[PDB]
Amino acid sequence: IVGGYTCGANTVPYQVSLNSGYHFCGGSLINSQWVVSAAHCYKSGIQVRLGEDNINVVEGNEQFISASKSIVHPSYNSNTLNNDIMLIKLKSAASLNSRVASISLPTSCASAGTQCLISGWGNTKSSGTSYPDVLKCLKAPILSDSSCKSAYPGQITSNMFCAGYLEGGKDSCQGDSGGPVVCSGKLQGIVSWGSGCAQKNKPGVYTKVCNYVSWIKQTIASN
Ligand SMILES: [Ca+2]
Repeated sequence: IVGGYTCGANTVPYQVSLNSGYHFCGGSLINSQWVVSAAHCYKSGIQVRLGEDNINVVEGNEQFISASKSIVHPSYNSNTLNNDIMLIKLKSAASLNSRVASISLPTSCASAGTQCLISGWGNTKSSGTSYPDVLKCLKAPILSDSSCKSAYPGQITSNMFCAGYLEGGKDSCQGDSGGPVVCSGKLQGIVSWGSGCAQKNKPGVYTKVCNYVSWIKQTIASN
């Protein structure tokens, strides 16, 4: 996250870290046994880390649970990033409380102008690299589809939205991928892609979760 603030320990209780020996992506806990992330975060051998603030220090609220199954969306296209969404089933159910909690799926899509919370452990610089150990947060609005398509001609599908600031300076970045965009207490987006981070006229692009609720519910019900 570039241009954000330190969230505070366990203030984003649905935020997960995906770990394969090191943090490589975020995700969101949607019930006691399932995490949603980006398809471009797929790899084998994922451990899901819940209850994290500092990802390099054991602070006492962590739960580390291995993945038993990963399901990339059937229509994911790695070249265009269309349908950039993946479900991960945990080997055992997480223990839910105030510091580890699920986030609700949306019943309707959010409109442009809605303010959302984006969070992650990704790079905090737009030029150069500095990775934080504690969770960073950013409040950002959903942008109109016309502004999003004007920023990224020929690249925005109906399964994507832009959020952030056309003036630059505040954005998600490398290592935030797969993490949550939460608006009015519902998961509306997944950190997906962008051209660089926090550049002028290049806001972040996010997977539009409301288009996937039927697929998520049907998949969880049968796996
Ligand atoms: Ca920790």
